[PDB]
Amino acid sequence: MENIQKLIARYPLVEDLVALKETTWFNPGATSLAQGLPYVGLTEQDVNAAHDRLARFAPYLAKAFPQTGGMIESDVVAIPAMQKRLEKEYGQTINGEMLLKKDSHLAISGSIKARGGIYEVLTHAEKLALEAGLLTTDDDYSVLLSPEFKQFFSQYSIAVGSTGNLGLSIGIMSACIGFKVTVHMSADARAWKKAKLRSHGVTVVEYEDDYGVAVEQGRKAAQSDPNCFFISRTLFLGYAVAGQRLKAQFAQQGRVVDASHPLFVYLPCGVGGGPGGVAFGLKLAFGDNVHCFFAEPTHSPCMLLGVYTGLHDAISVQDIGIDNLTAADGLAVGRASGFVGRAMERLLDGLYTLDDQTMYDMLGWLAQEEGIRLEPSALAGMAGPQRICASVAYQQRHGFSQTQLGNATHLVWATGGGMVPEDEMEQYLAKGR
Repeated sequence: MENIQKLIARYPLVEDLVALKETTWFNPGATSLAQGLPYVGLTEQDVNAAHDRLARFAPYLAKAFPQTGGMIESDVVAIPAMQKRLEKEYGQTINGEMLLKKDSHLAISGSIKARGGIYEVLTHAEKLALEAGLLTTDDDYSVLLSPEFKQFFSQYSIAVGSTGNLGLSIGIMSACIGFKVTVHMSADARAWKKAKLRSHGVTVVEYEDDYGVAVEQGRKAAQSDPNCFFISRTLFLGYAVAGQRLKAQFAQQGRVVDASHPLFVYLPCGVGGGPGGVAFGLKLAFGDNVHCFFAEPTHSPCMLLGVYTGLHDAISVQDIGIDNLTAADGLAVGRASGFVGRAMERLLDGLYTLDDQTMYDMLGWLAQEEGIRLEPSALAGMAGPQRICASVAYQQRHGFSQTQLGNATHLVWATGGGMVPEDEMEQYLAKGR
């Protein structure tokens, strides 16, 4: 009911959220890694294992995916021309050097969801192989291409309930390993994603009606098959691998991260999984010199909402009357992961929102300034550098000096749009100049 005004009376910011008004929140409860670590319940070793699993799979991935040293990775690129365009358009200096992480151009799905999805399928494939007696961790994993492996994996099934890039990632990886795969999808999903899945031997089942009881009925249907696996800490750990990989990319480049060369990362957020896991890996890798922020659409501030109020999964955005409708489809998630909120709160410097116009304008501007063409969701991070540079409160609370700031790296994490078909790109570009 109108008891939304009670929440506002206790948490004033909740009122800007309702007004769909662009908001920035700096977390007073951000902490050092040492102080923050306990609440995640994953170590550096859990993360080191994930890398080692992926290394072991490298000779496999390289042969199975010609593009993919067998690593599914993305470029990080400097974007100085985009950087001046933002200063000219919005009038706030961006100190330091703005960069773009192009997870939008990752193999298989052209999405951050590749990281988590692929790691999840690969962990499960490896597990079944090990237990069957077909493989040890000392083997060259190119063996999983053999006729006997293919026949072995085809006796097992993977079922997933996603309509997004995650389903695309798991579908293709699962098919390539050689599982029977069924992605359960809503009729709402874009035609090219169902086509790519099917072009790769995946079974796509669509639901006009009650995508939710279809999905959860599939889960129960799959529970009475012991050979069906139905799709998280594994996903989380999959994203978390991005941390050391980006550190390995800066060392190559000669890019320093220090108390005097701080790094800021701006991460688009839907339910929390992707950006949570990426934040965690970054924290292990760089420590208290990486300052992480989540970005959400004004029409979908689920995590900001949950972290600001301290409620987490207690509250949806629909509860306070926000309609959860946005051009950033893959961030249009009305309730945040409780897990990530609690696990990651202390490790997030703040969270902010932007609206659909800001995403479209910046999308057009990026293309015009750097030739890089992305989707709206992927622009979420782009607004962050100026939120940070503008706030002297935040700067002073974290002890940032003007010269630390001038040696800053601002890293915008692009999350999708590499595999957007031409006619959809024209749609995005036709809303901002």
